[PDB]
Amino acid sequence: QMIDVHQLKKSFGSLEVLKGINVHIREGEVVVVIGPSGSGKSTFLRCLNLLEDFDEGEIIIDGINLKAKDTNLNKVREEVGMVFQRFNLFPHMTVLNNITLAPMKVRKWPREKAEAKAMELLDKVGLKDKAHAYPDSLSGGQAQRVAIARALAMEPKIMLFDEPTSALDPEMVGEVLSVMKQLANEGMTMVVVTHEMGFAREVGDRVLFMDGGYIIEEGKPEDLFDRPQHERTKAFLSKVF
Amino acid sequence: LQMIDVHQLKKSFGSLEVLKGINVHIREGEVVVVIGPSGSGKSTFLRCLNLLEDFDEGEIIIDGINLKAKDTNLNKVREEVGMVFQRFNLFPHMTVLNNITLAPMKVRKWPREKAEAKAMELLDKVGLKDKAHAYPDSLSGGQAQRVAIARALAMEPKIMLFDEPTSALDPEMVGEVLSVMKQLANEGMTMVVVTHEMGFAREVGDRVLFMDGGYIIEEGKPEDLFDRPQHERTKAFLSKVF
Ligand SMILES: Nc1ncnc2c1ncn2[C@@H]1O[C@H](COP(=O)(O)OP(=O)(O)O)[C@@H](O)[C@H]1O
Ligand SMILES: Nc1ncnc2c1ncn2[C@@H]1O[C@H](COP(=O)(O)OP(=O)(O)O)[C@@H](O)[C@H]1O
Ligand SMILES: [Mg+2]
Ligand SMILES: [Mg+2]
Repeated sequence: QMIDVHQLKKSFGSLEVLKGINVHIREGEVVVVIGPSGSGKSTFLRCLNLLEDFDEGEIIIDGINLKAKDTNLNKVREEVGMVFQRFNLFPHMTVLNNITLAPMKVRKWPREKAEAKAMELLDKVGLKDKAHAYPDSLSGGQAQRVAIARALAMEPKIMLFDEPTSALDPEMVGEVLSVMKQLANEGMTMVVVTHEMGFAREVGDRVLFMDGGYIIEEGKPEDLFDRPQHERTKAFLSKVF
Repeated sequence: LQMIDVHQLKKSFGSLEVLKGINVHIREGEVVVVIGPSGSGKSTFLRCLNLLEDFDEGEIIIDGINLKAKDTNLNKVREEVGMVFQRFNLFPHMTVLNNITLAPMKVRKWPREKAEAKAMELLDKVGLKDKAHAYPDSLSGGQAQRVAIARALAMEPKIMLFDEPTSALDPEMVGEVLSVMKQLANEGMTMVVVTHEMGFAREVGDRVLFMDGGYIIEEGKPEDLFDRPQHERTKAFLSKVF
């Protein structure tokens, strides 16, 4: 009941990007999403984060129905964090200020409280000493960890990841995946669009393969990667792994 | 008149002096390149000019306005001073087009129709009008940085600050960005550019400032400072990838 989607459809003009998506993710589940570009993976995530609107079907995030009147969108918005492939940081402010901005403005937390918690989070990602540094001095691996710390600072119940390490140098991937695994080990509800097989196998509860606007196949990590049942899945897997 | 005026500017982070007192005067139309080793205060200096950070001593005046003058007119400076960073220039949670129109609409009350109109032209100006409806996660470094520029220009600023806009790009994409900056320069835009791309400096730089440890060690026209450096430290820094 954490994330419930029924026959979701979305189009950009006369190009149908999502052609009827069905997904039901319960609290604590870690769902990995794979598939070629153009399959609507990001669009799907963007819909769950209220960053994009959808045409048909419906979405229910932890009870609250997104297209129902009443509701209150901004409440859902804040219990769902998101980490993108790139960016995620204000280059004009310190690491610390990047993390406390939303908790102060949206949760009206006094600066001292927000910072004490930011420091804690920064410490848990191994970067407490980067607190007063600006984003430019950080490496790709540190920057993405700060970006996760920032999304976590709002204390969300759902964490969305859109290829968080695909743009990183191989050496930087690990430090980022580790934080994600800890987040997984700690029971967070996660949806992760990634092509990092290792991560999927270790903490992924289920893998959904998206292609051409549909979820072509599902399964436990090793079942889908090693025993793909659909022809399209096998073809795509052999182009990546 | 003089666009940027900086009398013995000093900055300290606690008991650690970053800018040991520097003097700079940039007039309307000037392209000043700032080079120097890391940890010399190049970035701190830019953040001061862009009200992003506070300075201890000296004074600063951006187009008449004295940055720390009582009955403030400094948020009209913010709209006149545009800046592009090395990384993190765009919001990934929104489209290209929406990144560019966010400030004009918000800060200057521009009507959605108007804002998106000039935005499309700017995108065209950087060779990316078809990316108007794309998301940042799909662009290349070169493109992303050309869009970041278009974004800052959306506010029609008087001054453009660039903090190593290509230092994080693959050699292949460095060119398209410098080219967009080359263009801004030809059009008479007042610019302060921190870079290590000496070719750009030579071709577009009116003046070059060599910073080292919080001080401006050497100044002068590009060709003179590049070919015939007068100071040892300037020679030493320029010897790294000669
Ligand atoms: N605003 C838009 N207008 C038109 N087409 C769009 C728009 N946004 C995205 N698209 C296109 O629709 C499809 C969306 O794909 P996407 O959600 O990015 O899936 P993926 O994350 O697997 O690449 C792609 O073809 C994308 O380029
Ligand atoms: N918040 C801070 N506290 C202490 N030192 C800082 C802080 N921010 C920057 N510095 C230091 O100021 C010095 C100059 O930084 P900077 O302006 O970024 O130089 P460059 O831009 O030439 O690398 C460096 O030693 C940098 O680490
Ligand atoms: Mg995508
Ligand atoms: Mg710097």
